[PDB]
Amino acid sequence: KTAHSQGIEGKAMSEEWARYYPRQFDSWKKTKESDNITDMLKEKPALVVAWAGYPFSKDYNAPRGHYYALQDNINTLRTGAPVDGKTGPLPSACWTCKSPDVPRIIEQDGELEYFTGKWAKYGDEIVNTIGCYNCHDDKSAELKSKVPYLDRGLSAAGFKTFAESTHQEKRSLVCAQCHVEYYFKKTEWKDDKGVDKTAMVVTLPWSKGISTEQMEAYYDEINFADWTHGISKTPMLKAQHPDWELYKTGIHGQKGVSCADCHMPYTQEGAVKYSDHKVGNPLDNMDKSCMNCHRESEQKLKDIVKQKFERKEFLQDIAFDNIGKAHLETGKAMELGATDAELKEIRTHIRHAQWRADMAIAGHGSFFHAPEEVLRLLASGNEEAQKARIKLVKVLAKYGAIDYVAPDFETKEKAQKLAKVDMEAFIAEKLKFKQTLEQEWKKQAIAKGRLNPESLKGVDEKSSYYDKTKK
Amino acid sequence: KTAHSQGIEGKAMSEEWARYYPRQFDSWKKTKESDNITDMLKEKPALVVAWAGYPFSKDYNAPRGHYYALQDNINTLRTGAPVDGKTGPLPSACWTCKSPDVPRIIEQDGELEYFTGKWAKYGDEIVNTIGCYNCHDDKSAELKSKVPYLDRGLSAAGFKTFAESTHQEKRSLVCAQCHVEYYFKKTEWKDDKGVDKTAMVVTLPWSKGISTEQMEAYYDEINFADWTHGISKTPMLKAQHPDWELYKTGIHGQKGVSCADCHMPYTQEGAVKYSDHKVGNPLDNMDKSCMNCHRESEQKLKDIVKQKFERKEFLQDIAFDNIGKAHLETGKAMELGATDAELKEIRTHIRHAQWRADMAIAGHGSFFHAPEEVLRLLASGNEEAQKARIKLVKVLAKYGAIDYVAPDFETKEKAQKLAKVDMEAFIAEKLKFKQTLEQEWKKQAIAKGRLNPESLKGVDEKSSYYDKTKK
Ligand code: HEM
Ligand code: HEM
Ligand code: HEM
Ligand code: HEM
Ligand code: HEM
Ligand code: HEM
Ligand code: HEM
Ligand code: HEM
Ligand code: HEM
Ligand code: HEM
Ligand SMILES: O=S([O-])[O-]
Ligand SMILES: O=S([O-])[O-]
Ligand SMILES: [Ca+2]
Ligand SMILES: [Ca+2]
Ligand SMILES: [Y+2]
Ligand SMILES: [Y+2]
Ligand SMILES: [Y+2]
Ligand SMILES: [Y+2]
Ligand SMILES: [Y+2]
Repeated sequence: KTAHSQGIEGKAMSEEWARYYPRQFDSWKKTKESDNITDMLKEKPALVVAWAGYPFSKDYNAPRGHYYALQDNINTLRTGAPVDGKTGPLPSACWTCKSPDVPRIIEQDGELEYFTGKWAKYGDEIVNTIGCYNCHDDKSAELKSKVPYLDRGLSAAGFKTFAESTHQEKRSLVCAQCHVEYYFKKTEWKDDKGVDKTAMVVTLPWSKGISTEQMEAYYDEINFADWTHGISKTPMLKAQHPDWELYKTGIHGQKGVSCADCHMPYTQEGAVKYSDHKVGNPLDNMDKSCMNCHRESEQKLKDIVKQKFERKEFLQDIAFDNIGKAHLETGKAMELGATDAELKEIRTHIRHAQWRADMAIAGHGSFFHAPEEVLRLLASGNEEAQKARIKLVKVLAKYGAIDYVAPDFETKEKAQKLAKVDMEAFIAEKLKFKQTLEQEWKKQAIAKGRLNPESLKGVDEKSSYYDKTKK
Repeated sequence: KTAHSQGIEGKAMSEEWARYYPRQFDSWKKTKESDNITDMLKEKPALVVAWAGYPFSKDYNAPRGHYYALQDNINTLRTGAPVDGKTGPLPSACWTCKSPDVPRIIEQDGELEYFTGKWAKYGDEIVNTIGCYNCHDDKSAELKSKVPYLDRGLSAAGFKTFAESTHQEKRSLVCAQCHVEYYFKKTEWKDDKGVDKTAMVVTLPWSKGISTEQMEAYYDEINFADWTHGISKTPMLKAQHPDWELYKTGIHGQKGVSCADCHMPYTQEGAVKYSDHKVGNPLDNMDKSCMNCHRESEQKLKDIVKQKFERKEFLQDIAFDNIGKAHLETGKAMELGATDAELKEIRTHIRHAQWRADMAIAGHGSFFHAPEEVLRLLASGNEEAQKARIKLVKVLAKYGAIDYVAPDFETKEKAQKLAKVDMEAFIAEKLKFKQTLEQEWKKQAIAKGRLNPESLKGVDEKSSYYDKTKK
């Protein structure tokens, strides 16, 4: 039993847990150190063509420290510029994996109500970032999954629920509350007062299993599309950080090595063992993260990972180049008057190509977590994309355009022009929101006592569209 | 110093070494146990289209035990049906990696003379299979490379020579005398008696380095082709078992684990350590071959290898399907009258596609030795093949044939018809050779005392074209 056996008042605010766990609080806060913004649309402008007609063609950066998750949610152009709790492009579900205020609100209002409405609905309530309460019971301090969709997905794919799993299983599943692929399943429901509502509910596409191909069958069976492509009008699927599913999968996952083993390694101090809560890049910390199970140099091992990264880049760039070309060639065929029936098989190829390639690259550690599956997926994706292009040559031929050359998209600017993204307009609208409604959120939350301004230190210094310089 | 410090009379005949090393002799002979013939043209008839116009479109089986190497050389349809020492399709170099009689003849007649003439030249001389004298000095019993091309290649690629290497390096290099990619470099020379000769000399394509792409540049720079494709008339490159180069490469090679560690593991008996000379499949022997360095089950580890194999199959089948189609589409474009200039870029793509995919699959353990490089290569190959096909669609369009569908090649029979291989004729001609000149070889060698008929026990019971049933 703990020094807080009856619970913690203000549990959602990680700082409340500091009185019991100063060591874990101090390392947890250090993810403030991972403050770099890598604009992935800038590195990989092919992704803009890929995501044409979708919010990720606006703004898409690489992950940084958990210290930034809530602010990044607010900052991304993907969440747009709500003017109140009923406006803005995105639903309430976008909060789900960013805040210990999520379980707080779910446990107070119910899952369906939580998943009902606009992201802006909870702006002055969902104010704390990735916190102790996302992973830990506030009485026992035991690892807990705080989100019901995870057990739902687990069961569906035949795994044990969180409660049913081993401790070593749990040390990965806590991560898997967030670090998995999801879709929003539009859900009709009735409240306590009898009103008709519609919830958009986080759903793990795991009921045929956790492989890319099994999820592909899942989505195909239900004829699901995340968006209709802005250039090719293909019914598209978006992969988002299938980190756990692919880790599963890979030799370390197979061997039973948990996420926490590399990302939260132990420091022994006599009778007391302590987990590093500074979740970051394990290569920054190889003695503790790797060298319990690996003999031989840090350096050789860092070089082996670099080599994996470069193999992944190689196949990634190929796949997304042919994916991009295929979308563009398809838009061209459309302009020339080619029919839906004439393009249906092409579009199915593009949908599958991109599903597989996105599933490979959407988890930023997968190139390491499951290198062979990653390469196999990117190679499989590219093959679908190439089959699309061979068929496209013929369709273009049929309409007099066999010599058509898809435009280039080697810069983010050129790519966003093709995708018809008025980023400037979006940034302007965004800043206005940050300057007005965002500050009203943070002011109100601080007044209500839901937010401690200590947690805002350097959290809002950078985004893909500004950089004050300091974070 | 050894019990044979002055050398061994009849060193080429491994049985001569038995008086000193009964334990190693007994396990060495046990590779007679690996007697299965897997006709790879039957499993993978796409390889017939790939090798159209080349001997491997006749006969190509998977490796079996070293006990069979010399007889398989004699049996393969690739060596055809010489009627004497000046006939038959293939040169003397085909003996090089099959027999301890090779170093014997090189050391007696010189490298250039050895490499001068037809394979049939040495039929009654090269009569012992893979023997102690291929790897061991007959005075010290120390590991030795017996072939000068290996050090030549080693130096060229910047590695230490055999003599310069560590013992653990040597325990892989002994294998690398044979288990590497090679080409025959036509070489003009003058003998002792002043006559003009031409040697076809085994050359490691390693002077730009040992990567697939480095060898590709090697061959491109010299405008080298192994054959001109029988269907597409592409200048082709043949990969042959780049086992060492790819192992190099892979995590085990990187970590310094030698071929001998898995393939020739140790048995400790007090003061005495003994290497298993039965070179075979290490999964048959996992306690000794794997479980010194791996904790956890044999079974999980066997399952992990199976999974690698199936990923390799998946990308292999894709690549060789598009390679096959590309050759066929190219032959079709030729029939319609397309020009060399119109096909040059296509052909370059096909040459590179197949070079890379063949380099991936030509070493039968590479899917395990270097799984990530294997997948990356097959994915790279397929991409070249797909680029070829997109360009081909246009060339076919230009000649009225945009709707052309390449024939299928899903059986060896169908594939050999397309490749114009009269296998029946070849088999008939072969049997005649085995029934006459082959038996004269073996009779004469046994008379001269170069061959002990004990070594022929069950060695000639099977091939791709007969099976007496017993081996
Ligand atoms: C111990 C289990 C977890 C592991 C191993 C893990 C791993 C990581 C890593 C390595 C990063 C990037 C950090 C960096 O750039 O150095 C990251 C970022 C992120 N993680 Fe986790 N994580 C875990 C738990 C969670 C949970 C439970 C959630 C959801 C509540 C979550 C949501 C996020 C988000 C939203 C980001 C991006 C943050 C940003 O860019 O601002 N993670 N995680
Ligand atoms: C559409 C609603 C959502 C929005 C607008 C949103 C926003 C973001 C942003 C801005 C990032 C930082 C990197 C980037 O710029 O992309 C991020 C990363 C992340 N998000 Fe979300 N999020 C949404 C839904 C979700 C959900 C439902 C989950 C969990 C089931 C989740 C989990 C994560 C995780 C684990 C990362 C870090 C790993 C990575 O980025 O690859 N997010 N999200
Ligand atoms: C400041 C907030 C946090 C506090 C006060 C806290 C507290 C603790 C404590 C007391 C332990 C046990 C001792 C130890 O291993 O150090 C622990 C371990 C652990 N925590 Fe946290 N934690 C926090 C944040 C988080 C979050 C957000 C996650 C999930 C993403 C998480 C996941 C884990 C994991 C996986 C272990 C390993 C436990 C084991 O080995 O069984 N922690 N934490
Ligand atoms: C399912 C459990 C795991 C999760 C959720 C997880 C999460 C992640 C994330 C989000 C990243 C991207 C970091 C970034 O670029 O922002 C990453 C990378 C990485 N992870 Fe994991 N990881 C898990 C398991 C593991 C394990 C078991 C290991 C070691 C065996 C490991 C080691 C690494 C390494 C070496 C990288 C690349 C370095 C980096 O980019 O940070 N991870 N992981
Ligand atoms: C970020 C730190 C780590 C790095 C960079 C790393 C690196 C590697 C690499 C490159 C492999 C080869 C597998 C492949 O091709 O993907 C491997 C295998 C393996 N690693 Fe890790 N690893 C790390 C952490 C760990 C930890 C914490 C454990 C133990 C709990 C572990 C145990 C293993 C095991 C058991 C294998 C399978 C090979 C074997 O049986 O020894 N690793 N690791
Ligand atoms: C210790 C170093 C070596 C290793 C690890 C090795 C490995 C192997 C393996 C695993 C096989 C297939 C056996 C089976 O089917 O179970 C094989 C076959 C073969 N090896 Fe080696 N080998 C080595 C040395 C050599 C040498 C020095 C030569 C050349 C003189 C050679 C030439 C061959 C040939 C020609 C075959 C195919 C034989 C046939 O199908 O009849 N190997 N080797
Ligand atoms: C063109 C001349 C040659 C011929 C006719 C020939 C014949 C054969 C045959 C019949 C096999 C058994 C498997 C099969 O049916 O393909 C084989 C395998 C093998 N040969 Fe050759 N050989 C030649 C040149 C070479 C050379 C020069 C080397 C060494 C530098 C070599 C090394 C090997 C090795 C290591 C294998 C077993 C590995 C594998 O087959 O993938 N061979 N060869
Ligand atoms: C019947 C013929 C052979 C005999 C009598 C023989 C003899 C021996 C002896 C006495 C040893 C040292 C003790 C031991 O480790 O068992 C040895 C080891 C070894 N032999 Fe052989 N050998 C034969 C065939 C071969 C062949 C054809 C190869 C090459 C393909 C080969 C490669 C090796 C290797 C790699 C070792 C390991 C030595 C070490 O660990 O340093 N042997 N052999
Ligand atoms: C360059 C050194 C090596 C050579 C020349 C070599 C040779 C080969 C050959 C020719 C095969 C194909 C067997 C067949 O299907 O006929 C093979 C497969 C295999 N080798 Fe190696 N090998 C080497 C290194 C290693 C090492 C270091 C390991 C273990 C770490 C290993 C383990 C295996 C395994 C598990 C297979 C697949 C099982 C099989 O098909 O026999 N090899 N090797
Ligand atoms: C045929 C028997 C063996 C099998 C089936 C096997 C299997 C594996 C596998 C699957 C990996 C993961 C790397 C990958 O993805 O390719 C690995 C890594 C590794 N193996 Fe092996 N292996 C064998 C023999 C050996 C031996 C004899 C040694 C030691 C001399 C060894 C030492 C290692 C090392 C050092 C790693 C790197 C991961 C680590 O650092 O632990 N293996 N092995
Ligand atoms: O948008 S979040 O799922 O990465
Ligand atoms: O023909 S031999 O090089 O496998
Ligand atoms: Ca999704
Ligand atoms: Ca070659
Ligand atoms: Y308190
Ligand atoms: Y990062
Ligand atoms: Y004797
Ligand atoms: Y075999
Ligand atoms: Y691997």
